[PDB]
Amino acid sequence: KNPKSDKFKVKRFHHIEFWCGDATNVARRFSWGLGMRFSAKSDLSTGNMVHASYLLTSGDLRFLFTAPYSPSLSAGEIKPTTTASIPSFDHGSCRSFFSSHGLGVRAVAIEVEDAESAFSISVANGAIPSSPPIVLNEAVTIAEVKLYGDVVLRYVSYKAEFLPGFERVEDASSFPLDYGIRRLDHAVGNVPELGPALTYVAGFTGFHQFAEFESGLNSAVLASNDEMVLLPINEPVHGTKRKSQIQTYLEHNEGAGLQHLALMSEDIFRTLREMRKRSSIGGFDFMPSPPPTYYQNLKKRVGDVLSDDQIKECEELGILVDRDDQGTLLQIFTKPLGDRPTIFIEIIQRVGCMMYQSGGCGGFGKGNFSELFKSIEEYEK
Amino acid sequence: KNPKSDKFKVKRFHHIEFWCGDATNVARRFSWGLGMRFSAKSDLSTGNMVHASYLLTSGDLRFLFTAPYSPSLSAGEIKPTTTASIPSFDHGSCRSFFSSHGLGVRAVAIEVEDAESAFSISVANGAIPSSPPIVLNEAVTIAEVKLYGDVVLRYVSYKAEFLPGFERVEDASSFPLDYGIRRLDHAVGNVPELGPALTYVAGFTGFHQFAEFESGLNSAVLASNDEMVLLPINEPVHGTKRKSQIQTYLEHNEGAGLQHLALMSEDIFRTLREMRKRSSIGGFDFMPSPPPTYYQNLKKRVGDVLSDDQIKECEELGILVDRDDQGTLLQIFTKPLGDRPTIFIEIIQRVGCMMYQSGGCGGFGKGNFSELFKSIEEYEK
Ligand SMILES: Cc1c(C(=O)c2c[nH]n(C)c2=O)ccc2nnn(Cc3ccc(F)cc3)c(=O)c12
Ligand SMILES: Cc1c(C(=O)c2c[nH]n(C)c2=O)ccc2nnn(Cc3ccc(F)cc3)c(=O)c12
Ligand SMILES: [Co+2]
Ligand SMILES: [Co+2]
Repeated sequence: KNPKSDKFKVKRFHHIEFWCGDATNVARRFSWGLGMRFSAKSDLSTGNMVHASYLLTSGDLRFLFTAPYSPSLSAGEIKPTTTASIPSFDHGSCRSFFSSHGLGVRAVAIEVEDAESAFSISVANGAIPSSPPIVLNEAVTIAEVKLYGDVVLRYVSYKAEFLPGFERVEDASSFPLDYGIRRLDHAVGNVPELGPALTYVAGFTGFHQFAEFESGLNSAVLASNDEMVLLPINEPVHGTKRKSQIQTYLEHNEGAGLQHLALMSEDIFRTLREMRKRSSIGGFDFMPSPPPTYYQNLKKRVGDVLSDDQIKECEELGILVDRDDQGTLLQIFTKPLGDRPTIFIEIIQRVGCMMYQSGGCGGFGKGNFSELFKSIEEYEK
Repeated sequence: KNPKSDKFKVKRFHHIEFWCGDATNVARRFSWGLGMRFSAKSDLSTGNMVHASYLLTSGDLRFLFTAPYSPSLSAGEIKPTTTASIPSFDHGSCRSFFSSHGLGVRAVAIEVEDAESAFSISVANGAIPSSPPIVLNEAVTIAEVKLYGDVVLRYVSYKAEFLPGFERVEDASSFPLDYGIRRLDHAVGNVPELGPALTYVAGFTGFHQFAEFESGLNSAVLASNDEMVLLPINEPVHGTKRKSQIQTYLEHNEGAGLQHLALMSEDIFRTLREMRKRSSIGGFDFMPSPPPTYYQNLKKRVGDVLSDDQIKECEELGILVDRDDQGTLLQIFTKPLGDRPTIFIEIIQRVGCMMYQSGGCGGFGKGNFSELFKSIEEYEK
């Protein structure tokens, strides 16, 4: 059931912004590890005395990395005279965010028809304002409301490349890496209490609950009208024998925040081959692979969807598989992206639900919790 | 003239420690960009609830990257019960350092015969204490005094791998990169006033002035008895037509600090080929190359030391050349390592002064300032 209750017109995920202490080093690491090209910048060389911001792209996926300069460089400015390209930026907020959470996502940005309208309707419907709508060079409007913890939902709308004041990166400095990643599929938050989090976010967006089918979590997924903006939220389950990874997140993150970003690949086998080649030379590590029992049991569950060789290719790469009543999902998870056991990345590819592919085809892999347990115990004996 | 006036026995540069906001991403970027292997760690997985520290090595060169965890993880500890592997570490100091300076060097560490003695004699001779001597697992002693700005000189001495509490990194996670870098040759500080800086440091070390031969700087080099520990210091020259890069450093760094690290290569041609291959895929960029006039003028200055082909190989790679009365120096400079125009890296190789090679053979390239100016103007007309 999809009531299509969005309170304003939502298009697609637009970008994810990481708040960093040094944007250069994080961006260069992510670029190599994920095969994303350097495509725009806003920094000292473009007249920005406030923050350094570097944009990586792969397909439609946009990762923005931002860090503050010394406030002394801009101590003469006021908001009307600012050289910041992102007017919501604040030195104190950024430093407090990074010192509290370490490296993580500050903004989940979605493109909307009208960011001022989206902001107004949101706040009229309970959203906590974070940064009021601001029109950039009479061309782009940006506005921010609180999502959870210190994460904001950012609304971007265009009259009519990234943002005004960003410069396209010279192609000598821009190497065309590409491991097959194409867009953001979903962005997942961890909170202490799922109920109030859902009530708040669904309250100001009109996003609806996306229908699903002792693992440490309860979860629910909020979705836009065409279910292409997908925002799952987790809460921990306490008392379990094994400590909830959601609770570990909250402890090491100092509270709520973004847990993982799921990046859609047009060829998950190529993506994972390329990423795994680079794991030990500056890229990303992957969680320990499932035992071969898991892949033996894959014939009985998706043998009509994947060939024996395609299943073999999953086993070499550690890929996980789950299935809905409508589609099949291939997924795998990185180890945490930084020092803390907090944010990680999921790579996914969806098979089915062709109409274009409908959003969320195959679900989010909730069955792989059960299946991982079974396979692990099976392998032991 | 070398009076050999060291006030305590100094051996070699031991390591350089960067204070980071996320140690993982900086270390992975540096590892790929410089061809340094991951060789030890101290972090949550080793019982350290205080800081994440990752060690990269290439030959004898040791780069340490450290970042704080949430203070809540260790809020029950006291210094007698600390899980930190570096007892001088302080959350507040680290966060204040990184927010003030961005990514940069916190500690220049030298190995000495007796770190407690080195600390005591230093402080008796004007050194400002930073962290008192502490014996780690009855095997290693560490002590710190202020060097300049928020940079410390760290004394390490061994009774008898890195430090106690660090674990050797599993070889699956440890890819044996190597682009030819072998040791730290010198570490250079920028200060507002050279005179008082030199008087202070030479005062508590007994290090002597290493003899040299409108560029923005005055400088002088302090050296240990065998001149293998080399600590140049710069001050800006004001009023010039072109703004002093030393003054730009001080402004963007919020005061004094480490300007560059010079890393000796056993094969600078291989190092620069390997580093330049990776510049646009996660590694380091290099300063713009000299005009071909510079390389035309190289025959007249070092034609007895480098063949025509070896000079051609310098031109392809942008390498600079200078000469002493005793040796020849090959050098090149990276662009800044992070967001701010502050710290950078120099790659060097020295030819001559064989006895082992004596420290500082060939000087530090001060003549390349003059020669760059001449060559640039020559190329124009
Ligand atoms: C993250 C994830 C998803 C996922 O992406 C979503 C689930 N619900 N929604 C809305 C999602 O987007 C699906 C299946 C999974 N199966 N096993 N594991 C292993 C594991 C690693 C560390 C730890 F501490 C505990 C367990 C996963 O992490 C896992
Ligand atoms: C850093 C350096 C050294 C060096 O390493 C040392 C000099 N004295 N001592 C003790 C050293 O260790 C030697 C020769 C050089 N020749 N040209 N340039 C170009 C330049 C880049 C940016 C800017 F803003 C201004 C000018 C250098 O940077 C350069
Ligand atoms: Co997911
Ligand atoms: Co130098």
